[PDB]
Amino acid sequence: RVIVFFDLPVITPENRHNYSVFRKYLIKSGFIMQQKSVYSKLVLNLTNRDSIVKSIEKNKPPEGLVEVLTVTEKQYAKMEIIIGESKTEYL
Amino acid sequence: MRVIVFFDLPVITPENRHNYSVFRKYLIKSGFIMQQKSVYSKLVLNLTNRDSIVKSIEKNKPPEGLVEVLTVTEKQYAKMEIIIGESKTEYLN
Repeated sequence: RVIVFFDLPVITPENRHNYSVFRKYLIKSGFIMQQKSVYSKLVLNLTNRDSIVKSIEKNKPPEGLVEVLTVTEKQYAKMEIIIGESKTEYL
Repeated sequence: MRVIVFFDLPVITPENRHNYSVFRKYLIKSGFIMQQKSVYSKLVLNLTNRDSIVKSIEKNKPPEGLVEVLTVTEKQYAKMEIIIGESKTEYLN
């Protein structure tokens, strides 16, 4: 499991445009949102992983930081989830 | 090992922004290193301490937002790929 998390400027309209362009690129590459600015994708082997990361490099935004972490599916399923308004209640 | 905290907190209102700084401060106080605006990490030398860290984050959680806590090896953390934004048509020094 490949995790892409990024820290991009959001001050200007052009910053925000550039943010949306990079997000759409990730979506277009099969990445799913885990939370804001954090996306993940299962990969079958490390060749596929390296190729994903190379494509991120070629499509990176003009400013900001993008980091790529690779973990096992077990490590990912053991992630602790903490939600502020935690209760589940229907109307 | 390393504990990575990914947080997605609202910043729409003044209360949201205050609570954002409170949580970030709690992470600093706790010895987490900022990695990105919304991603902090801490070296863990003893797996016993991991469960203690998670319980503390749970007790100190902000009133709204998503906090996800991932445990990875030192090697996975050291080999993270760091990609720096750059224009496709940047001038070179």
